[PDB]
Amino acid sequence: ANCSIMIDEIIHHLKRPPNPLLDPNNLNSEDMDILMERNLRTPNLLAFVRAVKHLENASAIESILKNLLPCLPLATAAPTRHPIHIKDGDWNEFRRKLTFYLKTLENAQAQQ
Repeated sequence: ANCSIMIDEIIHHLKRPPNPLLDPNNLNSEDMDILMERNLRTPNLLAFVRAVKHLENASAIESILKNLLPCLPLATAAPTRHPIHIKDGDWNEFRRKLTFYLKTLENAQAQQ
């Protein structure tokens, strides 16, 4: 299989900013700690498969992330705080959240 390629490969489809708007599609400093917590990465995937349904033009991505849930490590196989929170479905929300997400995942998935 190639679960690792399914991660850095979506970063390719995660780089198309249209224009700056005033939409709520965005994460805060606390949400960043979520997508970064290796153990809290999969639960963000739960919010990535739900929001990607309302994310127009991201259905094929819902296929990747959903298949990526079991491809994540489990340092202390258990959650601690609430996971991420996407928006109505704007690529701007999944832009900062998902970019930093899939990236920190494959980064701590191997590391040397």
